[PDB]
Amino acid sequence: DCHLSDMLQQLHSVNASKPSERGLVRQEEAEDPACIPIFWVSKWVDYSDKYGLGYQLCDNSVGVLFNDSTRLILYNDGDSLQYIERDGTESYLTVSSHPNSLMKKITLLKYFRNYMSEHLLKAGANITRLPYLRTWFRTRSAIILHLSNGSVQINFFQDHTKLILCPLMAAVTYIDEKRDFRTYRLSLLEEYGCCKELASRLRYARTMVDKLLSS
Ligand SMILES: BrCc1cccc(I)c1
Repeated sequence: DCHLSDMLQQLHSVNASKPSERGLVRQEEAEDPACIPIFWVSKWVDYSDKYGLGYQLCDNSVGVLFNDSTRLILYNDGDSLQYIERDGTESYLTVSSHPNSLMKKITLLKYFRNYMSEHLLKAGANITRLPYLRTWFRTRSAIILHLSNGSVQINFFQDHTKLILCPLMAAVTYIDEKRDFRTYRLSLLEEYGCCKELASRLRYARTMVDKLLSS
């Protein structure tokens, strides 16, 4: 299930602790720079009506999850392609070899790429195995992006705040409206507590994860 069940248990545990009602709250003590993620989605474009969901990762790789449930990834060299078939099977190719098979999907990818480069800003830009987008969906309040490495990223439209959950290290990275970035160990938030804002979004995340699991 790509670590979602493990993520749900982590989120329930911290939310069950009611971290915003400790009294003596010390969020900073829950920080850990060893849990900082390597990968997250830095840009995205939703054209699901026609083609699919295009996105850029923080390494500047680009990808598309097409509506036929296939996925094409362009590495940051601008030429190397990874193609993920419906059945999970993966193959590697190049743009320069001009393959008849994927010419249309490559062309589409470049259109996504060009849009993001011209019109979108890169999230997480202020800081330092390539996963692909397994699935995504959006609510009125956010878009939920589940990567093949188990990470779940949640972008809230209203305030441009973001969550990146990593179940492997039982950690959450929180990006606030000031574009400020902090990574926390979930078990420690349980102990030292946190602000109402972070707590509310972890509750929202629990629910979004259940949705992913319900599909
Ligand atoms: Br039909 C041009 C096109 C195709 C895919 C994505 C985008 I943004 C634009």
